[PDB]
Amino acid sequence: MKYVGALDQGTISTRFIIFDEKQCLVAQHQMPHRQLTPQAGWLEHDPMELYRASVACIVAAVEDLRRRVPSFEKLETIGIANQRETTVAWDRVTKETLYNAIVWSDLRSYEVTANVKKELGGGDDLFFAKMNGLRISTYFSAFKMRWMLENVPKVEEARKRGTLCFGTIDAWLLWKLSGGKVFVTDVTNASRTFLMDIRTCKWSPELCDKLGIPMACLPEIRSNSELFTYVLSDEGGLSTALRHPTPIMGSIADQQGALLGNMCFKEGESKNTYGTGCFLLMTVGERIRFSDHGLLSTVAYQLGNKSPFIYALEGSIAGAGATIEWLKNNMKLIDDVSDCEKFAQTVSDTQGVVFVPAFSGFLAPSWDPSARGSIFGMTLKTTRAHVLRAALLAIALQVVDVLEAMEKDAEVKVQFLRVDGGLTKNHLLMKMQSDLLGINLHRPTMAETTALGAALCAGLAAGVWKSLEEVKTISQQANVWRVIRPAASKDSQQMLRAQWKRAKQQAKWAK
Amino acid sequence: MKYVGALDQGTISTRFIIFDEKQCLVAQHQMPHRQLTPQAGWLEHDPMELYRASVACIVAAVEDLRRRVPSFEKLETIGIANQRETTVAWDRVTKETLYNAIVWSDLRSYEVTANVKKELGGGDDLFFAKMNGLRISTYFSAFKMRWMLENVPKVEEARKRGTLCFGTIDAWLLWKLSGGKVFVTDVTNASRTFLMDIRTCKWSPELCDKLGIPMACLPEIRSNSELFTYVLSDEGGLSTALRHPTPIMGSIADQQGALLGNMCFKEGESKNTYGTGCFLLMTVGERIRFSDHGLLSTVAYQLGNKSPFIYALEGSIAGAGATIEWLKNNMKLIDDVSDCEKFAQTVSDTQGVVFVPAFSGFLAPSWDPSARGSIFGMTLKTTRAHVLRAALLAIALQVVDVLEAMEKDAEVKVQFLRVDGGLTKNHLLMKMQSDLLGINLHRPTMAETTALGAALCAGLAAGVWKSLEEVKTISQQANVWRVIRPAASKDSQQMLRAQWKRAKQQAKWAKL
Repeated sequence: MKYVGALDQGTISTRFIIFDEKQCLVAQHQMPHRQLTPQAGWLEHDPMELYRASVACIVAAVEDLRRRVPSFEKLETIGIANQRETTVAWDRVTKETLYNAIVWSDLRSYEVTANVKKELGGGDDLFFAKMNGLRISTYFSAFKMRWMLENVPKVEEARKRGTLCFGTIDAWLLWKLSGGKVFVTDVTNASRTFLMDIRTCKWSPELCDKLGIPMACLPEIRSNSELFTYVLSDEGGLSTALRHPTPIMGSIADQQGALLGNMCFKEGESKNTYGTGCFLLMTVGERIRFSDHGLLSTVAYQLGNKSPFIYALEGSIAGAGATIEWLKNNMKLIDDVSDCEKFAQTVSDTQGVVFVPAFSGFLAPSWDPSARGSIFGMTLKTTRAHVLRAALLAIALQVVDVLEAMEKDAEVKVQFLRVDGGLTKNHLLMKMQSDLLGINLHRPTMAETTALGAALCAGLAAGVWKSLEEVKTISQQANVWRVIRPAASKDSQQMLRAQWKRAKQQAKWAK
Repeated sequence: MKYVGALDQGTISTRFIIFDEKQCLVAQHQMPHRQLTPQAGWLEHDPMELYRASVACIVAAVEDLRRRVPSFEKLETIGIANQRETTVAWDRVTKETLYNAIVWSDLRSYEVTANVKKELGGGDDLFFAKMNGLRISTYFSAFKMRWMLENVPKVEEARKRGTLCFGTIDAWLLWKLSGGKVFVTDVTNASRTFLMDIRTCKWSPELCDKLGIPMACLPEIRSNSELFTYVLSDEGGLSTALRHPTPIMGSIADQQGALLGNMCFKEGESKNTYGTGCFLLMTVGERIRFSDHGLLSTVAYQLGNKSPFIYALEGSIAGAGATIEWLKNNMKLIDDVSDCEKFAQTVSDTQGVVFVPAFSGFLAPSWDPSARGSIFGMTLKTTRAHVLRAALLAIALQVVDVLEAMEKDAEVKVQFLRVDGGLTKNHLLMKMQSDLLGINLHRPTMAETTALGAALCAGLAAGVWKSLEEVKTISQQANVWRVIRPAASKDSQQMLRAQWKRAKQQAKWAKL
């Protein structure tokens, strides 16, 4: 019996999962890391703390399994998945980090991004969309790298010596795991930097020159599924816990991992992860799709450097679980997160109340920075139950807008949606989502779809599994899907869609 | 030493107050009555319940006074004040009610009023405003009367017998107090029926014909301040408790009572009552004013049947204290009504959040039935302190809109605003209101300005006081006014006014 380890180095915590060759979860760990916020809107992580947490989770899950399963000796391979966009700077020669990791959601690069938009983009945030598939935005790695060159003298010093390494967290982890001997990134993570040509999947000399980031500072782009490195690190007792030489043969941007782990290999197959926010990705196959509605073009996966590059569309929503936390901690409408659903349940409609969770504006495909958190349609009959129901409905409606845009952009009708993340436990939200979309949702019982993604990449390259088709047969028995079916079928919800449109319009506020 | 009693038969409770000739409150009693809501939007009151509450309050306060002041023998006179618009139908001969009283805020007459607006107003709800000073609306008595002739067979049968009486609560109370012997109303109440010509203060043949209400079903119109009736009922032991023949010589619509009790007798002098809603009235003097901003023209007072008609403009706001109650009971954002102010206090601004309390639309002067309750401008940093502050600010801002419209219509700049009602206890609200208006507010420490109004009417007619400016000198001595001055003198006030304008525009929702 062969085993695949999967590391998931996320925003808030790290998890290590061990799967057998039947894709059964047989061991796992998990530890958080500190969320460092030195100023309003700034977020960074200690990069050595992330590596240490990764090591601790590997060591615990491996040693747990050895204790319970006498025949477990070694992992055949390991795959990795990581928080995207988050950017690390370190020195090739000294091997120290030259600053904390600037996290995807950090806002400190705002002036840098406005400067790019004005000076390079002629005022258009989509000016480079054709080349890299993205939007000029504080989210993407190049803007954090530029920030560091202008705000951290030691980074600028390392650049001038020719010893500066920039990388996403995949590159950082592979650097550390190899003991400083490999400098690579997978193509899914490279697609998130702003600096990769999305058509060729190679570094753009034009985007590197224009953002004043030398190509030589960047990792080598590889596929998701090939030898990255042996684990050479014995930091935390890593090498001795693994016992035998162990190859890292998978690396994937976390949300693309989830797309894989949800078995979304073909054109039209889609997933939405429901957490604090949402990440909705649709696979589009080998023909790239460029959005006409402000969505991202991204790489879904490449399985082997001989295989084709497979593309995705992606959109985001900020006000999902965040809305519920805000309702509890700031508004005190509810004493617990779980009361949202319980109280929303007690009414069958909102009596025309709509909640707009555009706390910092609307994202694509309703792009509008000026929109704010809004409530409409209240009368003296309105109760908190109606408002809480309205807040949940808004999560589903934003998913409807992203998905309808993706369908126009890809030219495909989505027949069902895979759904994961901890907010899929909200049964009322999932039914609302299904009723509004008019299609079934599929919720996996084995929840760790990102980890499974990484494991598939590694296991395919190592020959634990012999093909996608094999992977998908095994998954048919390992991971049962729960199906959520629409209750009223399609459009008895015409009224709510009109109201939702009017609401987004009248939420305009900040300008 | 003379004493004047004042009955205030309000929406949710009745009060009887006894005042001495120095206008000092020397006794009082209060009782609630049931708010009957048989379907959504319907509100009615049991008219015998209102009369019996009235009687009990008089009995109680008379008896307490006799105990504390042994030389008190009788009331010289009694004045009454009443919840306006509220309509009662009864039979002249059997003397029973033919239905509950349909209260001012009831909505059951909605279809009747839509039909009048369409068929008789040609789609203009201000079509008859120049004749009666009002708007075609469910608020006013005539629409309740028409509703009853169409929906209550007993009322229709009484009309056909020649025995049907309709009246406002003033008329009903005088009817009951006289033992069925007088059928009258004061002009301030009659101005709320839709059926009085506001220029002549007589029943309008045209408005009576067009609402299909026979003018003989209506009480005789009188002034606020003359002999209405002696108390002849010994229902509830009333006239036995009064002991001596006691004349009712004052009758005034409640909000107009409050205006008089606040000493607002001259052109430009205004008051706003803060409770569930607000009622803002400004006296305009003998020259009637018609609004160009959707406000009501009404009668302020007529003191004696020879004296002139004095006019007022009036505006209202629904989402005052109702907003605070709603926040507590429906939203559960607060456990106690007093937490609104306590939590709002903890912040100096709303970080740009605005609260629009147009739960059932906007009233004049922002008229818009499509607007709904709205919040705008929230970010993740928004707290309930910011939202509660925004809710209070909205009360003040709606008062600003009413008052600045009134000033344009009356051609007066208001010097100061007298303020009463139980929400004047919210000290933060009062300071917000002052800062936004940029004028002082005057809050009376003797709360009961409506009752005092009714007492003034009765006491002037009975010769207890000789004139309004005597009445006002005595009031300078009895009723201290607390003065709230504008502090925060800002152009952050310009930003909030622009935001408030944008909010009212974006609160549009219902399309009706």
